[PDB]
Amino acid sequence: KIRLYQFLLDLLRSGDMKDSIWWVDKDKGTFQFSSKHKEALAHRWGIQKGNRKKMTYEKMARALRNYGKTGEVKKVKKKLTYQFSGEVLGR
DNA sequence: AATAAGCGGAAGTGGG
DNA sequence: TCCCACTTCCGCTTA
Ligand code: NA
Ligand code: NA
Repeated sequence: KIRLYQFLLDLLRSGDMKDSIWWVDKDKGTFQFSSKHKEALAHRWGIQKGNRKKMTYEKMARALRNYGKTGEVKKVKKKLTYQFSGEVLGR
């Protein structure tokens, strides 16, 4: 099954949830979630994964924080903003 | 207070 | 056995 960072990168490339997520600086790999429309994107992640419970942004962001140590995604000190690593972007 | 983003320890689930 | 890659739950902090 697809990994969360790849799910997000695929959405950003396809543009299918443009009102929920967007690039801030695609060259740097920085992206930002919609304050009002992030939950619809979280819901789609959980359904794609076939999880038992409804997915929420809180739980999705709990998973995102676990990438901080390995580096695929880092939190940026801006509201709802994160950054993919160069390695993730290159693939 | 009400709302919201952010945090992470701990334990549970999946598929190796 | 025991790690993967999250998921779920809970309590806390800051604005
Ligand atoms: Na967040
Ligand atoms: Na929030």
